[PDB]
Amino acid sequence: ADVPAGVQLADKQTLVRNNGSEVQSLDPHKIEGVPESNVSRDLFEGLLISDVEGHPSPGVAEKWENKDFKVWTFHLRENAKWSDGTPVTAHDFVYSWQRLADPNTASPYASYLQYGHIANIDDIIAGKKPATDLGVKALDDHTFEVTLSEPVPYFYKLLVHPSVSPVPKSAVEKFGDKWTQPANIVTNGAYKLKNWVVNERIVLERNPQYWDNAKTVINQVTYLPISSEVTDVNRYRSGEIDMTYNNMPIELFQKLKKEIPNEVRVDPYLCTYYYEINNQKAPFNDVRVRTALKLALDRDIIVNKVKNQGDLPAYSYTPPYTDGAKLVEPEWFKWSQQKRNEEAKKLLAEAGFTADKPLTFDLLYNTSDLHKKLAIAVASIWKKNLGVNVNLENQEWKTFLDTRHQGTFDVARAGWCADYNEPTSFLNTMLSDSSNNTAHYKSPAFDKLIADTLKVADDTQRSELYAKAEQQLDKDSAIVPVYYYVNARLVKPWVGGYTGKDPLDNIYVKNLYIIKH
Repeated sequence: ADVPAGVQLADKQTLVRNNGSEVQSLDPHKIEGVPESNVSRDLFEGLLISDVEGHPSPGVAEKWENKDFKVWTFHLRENAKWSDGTPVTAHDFVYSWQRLADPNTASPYASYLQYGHIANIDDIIAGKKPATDLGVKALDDHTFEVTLSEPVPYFYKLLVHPSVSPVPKSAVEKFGDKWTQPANIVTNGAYKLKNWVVNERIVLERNPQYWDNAKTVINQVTYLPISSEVTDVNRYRSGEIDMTYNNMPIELFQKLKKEIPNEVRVDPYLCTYYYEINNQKAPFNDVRVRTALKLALDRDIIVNKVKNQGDLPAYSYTPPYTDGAKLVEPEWFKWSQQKRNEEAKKLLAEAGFTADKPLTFDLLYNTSDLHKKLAIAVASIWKKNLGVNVNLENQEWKTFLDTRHQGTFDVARAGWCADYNEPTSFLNTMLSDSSNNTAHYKSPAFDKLIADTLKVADDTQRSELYAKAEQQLDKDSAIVPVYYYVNARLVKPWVGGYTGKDPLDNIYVKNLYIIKH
């Protein structure tokens, strides 16, 4: 943290953050979500990290170079260490990226290495080559070299993500699935794990071996797993929580802005809220059905009437304010809802649906006041505007993600937040073979459009291809876009360091501090 001149620091430097749900895991190769990543940035540090405004900055690597954007050389700081005092080396990174690529690890982010185009990754994912053939190598203990199969000018931006963080081989091999328990875990970020009570709390304590430990201010941070946004707000206003999770309740939000305006932070956020359709499950494998659901959803009602929290109605997957996004707003989005409704009814009727045999399906959402209220409104809207019946189903976060990866659903509430600020951070999740493709969408045309983005060496041609890929996704109605999120959360007046300037919301508790109060 960089404490400004003159602020008096509180005597006790402790923080309580709500984290939206119980994490899937603490192993960087097994996680995918926002909650997971929130805890991961305090424990495990990759080559680069985001600074307080979100800029890619030095992490374990203090400096780096590239040769033609294809061979990237990272110089690791000599004093980077694990919480047990042992040095963090380029060998740790070699092992770790290999473990991420290995199909036996089954990471939901195995495709992060395809997004960066690390040499030989496709064959390793497919089992044709061993993970030791990955295009990474330690040139010495402090030098990690990555070789890509084609020029990727934005490659370094990917490197702040948890999946490319190092993991301690010796703990992994000796303890297996229990390497992340407090007694066994070894970490290289600003914090260490102290306590992990599933469905109660995660407590982290400062890691004195961290290279930048002298600038860390908060000594202990607790992450809670509360999925009720109303409950989060209640425990924040009672004094227990210092920062809520950034999912806000319909029951209380309006109230809060008027009651505690200085505590309500609302900033830009590169995430999109949508209904994920299982494209491989009939009858959702029919474009007419998908398109009907997309058009009959009334975004003005949902976004402005039912939620009304500063979110903008969405017509794309990639948020239009992503760096490099120059998207074409489709004609259906500018139409009146009435015209959208008649087109939806017509497509459904063409699909073979009648009043005697109506379209009936499940709407899955992870436990949340926000998601339940929005799914009840959407179910109503689809009933009224299109005559479809929906059965809502709630699941806890970890189960919900597994369900989506297994494809055991019809339609699911969903949100994707960028991992790096560039349109492929969204678009690469819709590639036929992406490990993050829970839409189960497979379009050879879409795949080709994205393949071609790195076959040009101009940002205008790249941007035009991203727009074409979004139009391809829209014409196929892979998803139902709902709104672009804003990052809204409550932050006590005494929590310093939270700028809200990073649109990826990659907070590090080592950057915050408690002001005397």
